[PDB]
Amino acid sequence: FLGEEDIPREPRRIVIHRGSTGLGFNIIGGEDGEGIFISFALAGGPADLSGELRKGDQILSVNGVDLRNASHEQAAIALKNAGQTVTIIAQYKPEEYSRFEA
Repeated sequence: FLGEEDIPREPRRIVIHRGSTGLGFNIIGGEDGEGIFISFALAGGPADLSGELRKGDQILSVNGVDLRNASHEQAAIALKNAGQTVTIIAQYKPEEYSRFEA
């Protein structure tokens, strides 16, 4: 899509239960959707058990709509109206999320 570089872990859509009950997981971002990524997983949640998503992973798109430039709250809007299932793309990005945790 762009070129050849580090980070072999390619993006993949993870299956999650009805977003309505997707509270187990959290979302963190900045302004003007500078970069929204997964915050942390809560054990017992639907996305935690059904999905293998964890802290550090980056979100590219949800249920279709891309959240690459979606604000912090803007992302929640997509998850809220997720429905029965929301396809979220995950990709190894410890440095990207590391920006938040300092």
